Amino acid sequence: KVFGRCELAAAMKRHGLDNYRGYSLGNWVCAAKFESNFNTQATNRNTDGSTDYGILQINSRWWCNDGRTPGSRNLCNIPCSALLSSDITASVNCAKKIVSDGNGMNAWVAWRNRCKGTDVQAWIRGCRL
Ligand SMILES: CC(=O)N[C@@H]1[C@@H](O)[C@H](O[C@@H]2O[C@H](CO)[C@@H](O[C@@H]3O[C@H](CO)[C@@H](O)[C@H](O)[C@H]3NC(C)=O)[C@H](O)[C@H]2NC(C)=O)[C@@H](CO)O[C@H]1O
Ligand SMILES: [Cl-]
Ligand SMILES: [Cl-]
Ligand SMILES: [Cl-]
Ligand code: NA
Repeated sequence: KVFGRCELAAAMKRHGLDNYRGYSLGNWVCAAKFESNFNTQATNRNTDGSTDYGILQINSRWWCNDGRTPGSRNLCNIPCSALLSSDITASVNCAKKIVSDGNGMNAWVAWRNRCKGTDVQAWIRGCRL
């Protein structure tokens, strides 16, 4: 599923991400745009052999099991394929664990390079929330 901007903002708010660990909703929408272009089916391969999955590009080296990343962890205890669903519950629940692990949203490279320090509130302008 390819979400609309305000459609995704409303889904993330319903799942408890607005101000989760101090990160306003615009931060999460901005990260999703630049990680995946709002596409739940996005996948990308890393140099080390791991793969990033879903709307928030969660990495199989640490967070999910895809059966082909040897010596990796599965800290969210889920198959990586679950992160590609049109239902974002699994991606959101895992993201809550990631952002609590010490580095906040710096775990998302595109957030650090394209969202951090910008006016992220603009990503939710005009949305009925
Ligand atoms: C969205 C996504 O998958 N991002 C990936 C990053 O999570 C990943 O960064 C590394 O993540 C792990 C786990 O969060 C980091 O380990 C943690 O580091 C903190 C700070 O030192 C420490 O408090 C935690 O104890 C420690 N947890 C564990 C289980 O070890 C690790 O430091 C991160 N590494 C770097 C260079 O930032 C990166 C790198 O694999 O990939 C992203 O895609
Ligand atoms: Cl915001
Ligand atoms: Cl959903
Ligand atoms: Cl933080
Ligand atoms: Na893994």
